[PDB]
Amino acid sequence: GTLNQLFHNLNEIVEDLNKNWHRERRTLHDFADELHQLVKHVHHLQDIVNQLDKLFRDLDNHLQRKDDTVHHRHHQLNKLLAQLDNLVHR
Amino acid sequence: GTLNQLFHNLNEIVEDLNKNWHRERRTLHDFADELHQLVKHVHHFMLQDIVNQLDKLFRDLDNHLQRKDDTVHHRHHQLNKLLAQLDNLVH
Repeated sequence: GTLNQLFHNLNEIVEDLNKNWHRERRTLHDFADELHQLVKHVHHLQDIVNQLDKLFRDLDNHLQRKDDTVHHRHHQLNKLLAQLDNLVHR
Repeated sequence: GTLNQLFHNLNEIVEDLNKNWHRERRTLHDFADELHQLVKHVHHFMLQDIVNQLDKLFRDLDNHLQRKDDTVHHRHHQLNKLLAQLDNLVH
């Protein structure tokens, strides 16, 4: 029974982790895209336009790097769940 | 046993989650500081559509980071309890 309760709980937490990243990724991409707009609205003030670019690039870097980190943790978490699943239904 | 390796593996995953939450928090807070930097300078210099847009972005970012701290707190606590239960069951 306990093992099943661990599987169930962890299963929810894993799902919650992946849904929150789906959400955050969207939120930060829109954020990125609005910086990107702003760069064009400016260019259409030399310190400023350059700062917007940098920020756009920082955030892009972060999203790419987090995406890779999330991919890797999700895979490890799914393998763990599989093992748990097998153990409870054994 | 294989529950002991389950525990070991989940421990490292949660440790890496915690470590990446701290780094993520620092990166985006530094980003917010830089964005704030930009807003006030643009607002000094000042057509005005650009100010409103930047100021909106800053408030959206700040909102996000507050919510993120809350969600992380809850998630961290969920994972600690589960690990404890796992740890106990391994003994």
